[PDB]
Amino acid sequence: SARLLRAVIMGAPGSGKGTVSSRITTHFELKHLSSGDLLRDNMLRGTEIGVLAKAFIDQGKLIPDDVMTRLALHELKNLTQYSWLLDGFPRTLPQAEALDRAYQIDTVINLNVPFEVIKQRLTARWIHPASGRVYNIEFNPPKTVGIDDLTGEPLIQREDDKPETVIKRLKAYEDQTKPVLEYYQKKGVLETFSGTETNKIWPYVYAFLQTKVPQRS
Ligand SMILES: Nc1nc2c(ncn2[C@@H]2O[C@H](COP(=O)(O)OP(=O)(O)OP(=O)(O)OP(=O)(O)OP(=O)(O)OC[C@H]3O[C@@H](n4cnc5c(N)ncnc54)[C@H](O)[C@@H]3O)[C@@H](O)[C@H]2O)c(=O)[nH]1
Ligand SMILES: [Mg+2]
Repeated sequence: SARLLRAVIMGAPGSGKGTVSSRITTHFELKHLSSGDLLRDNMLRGTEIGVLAKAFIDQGKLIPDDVMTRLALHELKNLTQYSWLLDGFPRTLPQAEALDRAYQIDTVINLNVPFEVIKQRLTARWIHPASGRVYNIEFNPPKTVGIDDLTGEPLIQREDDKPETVIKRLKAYEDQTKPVLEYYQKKGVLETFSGTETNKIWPYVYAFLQTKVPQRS
């Protein structure tokens, strides 16, 4: 690939962005950058950013743009040499306009999944905090319940996956992030995939990406 790919994946919370991203990075030559993993890492490390982020995350509110754009642009500049997949940034118009001043996004993958469906999924979500690996009791279950397959350490549930917080996160997405979908639609780069199951969507995402980025061994 002479030109490195710059891809974004977007969708309402629980639509499967991180799940699809793990499949993409498994099959395609690109690096996955997750804002949420990055924020949850900053909370473990106790950074300035990590401390102030906790209050927003735990209430289902978007972290201020100034903080998030600086964090994301800084991380991206470490990845000039790779094709990358941005997962969870941008979430607002200022975040999307800033990203554009730095990079030319090739393609924005939009997962359109029912709110009722997604609401139920986040109820059953479990994660391994150190690695960020994601599990569900129905769809991607561990071999033992509540225990990561490898470290054997407790898998946990995000504090933001409580039903009251899920409602708040969905409304924030509707109010602040959907305008970003329209921004990328008018720029000619939005590719939307609708479904209720990741496994019914993945074939189309897979075929679509074959047309944009090399495959991985
Ligand atoms: N039954 C079934 N299950 C399936 C299926 N497919 C997948 N699943 C399962 O469904 C569950 C959800 O799948 P997932 O892949 O992990 O979902 P996802 O779409 O990535 O959801 P989230 O992580 O919740 O995205 P979201 O936008 O809320 O979070 P995040 O970036 O973490 O942001 C979190 C907070 O951090 C801050 N934040 C994060 N980014 C910010 C930004 N750019 N600006 C400002 N703030 C930002 C904000 O406060 C935000 O609320 C998993 O258990 C998975 O196993 C299926 O087909 N069937
Ligand atoms: Mg995620």
